[PDB]
Amino acid sequence: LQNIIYNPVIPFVGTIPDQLDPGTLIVIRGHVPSDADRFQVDLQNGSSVKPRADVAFHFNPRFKRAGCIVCNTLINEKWGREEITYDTPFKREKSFEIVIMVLKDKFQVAVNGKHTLLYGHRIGPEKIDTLGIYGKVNIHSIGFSFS
Ligand SMILES: [Cl-]
Ligand code: NA
Repeated sequence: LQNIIYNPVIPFVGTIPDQLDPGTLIVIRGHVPSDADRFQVDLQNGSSVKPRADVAFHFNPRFKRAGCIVCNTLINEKWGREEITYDTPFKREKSFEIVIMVLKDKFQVAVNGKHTLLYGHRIGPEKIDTLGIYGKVNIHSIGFSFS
């Protein structure tokens, strides 16, 4: 992998060092603490907080009850229609690997080597230049494979 970041402080906000062209991978390895409620991986158009940077792809594992993953997009500080996946591989106290693959029409995400979900583009992926990781999660490494 390319442009690897080790043991970042959370919240992490970093510039993605090349374009997210089809076939590009974002690989995030970490673990979920025992008290986690949720965490998220946000692919953003910049890092502004005011107005808040648009979020092309919000990938949001939630741990209450049986758990799920919520995905959405934030445009001009308004969330769109949530996409929910109930078949969640994440668990408190367990390590994980997330691989986000950028495709022409969508993202595809695999967790722990297994296909997890698709998310159709709502913002042009060319507008994504920033990776945010927030919430109750421990990140070991972030790396990229650019196409
Ligand atoms: Cl948020
Ligand atoms: Na945020």
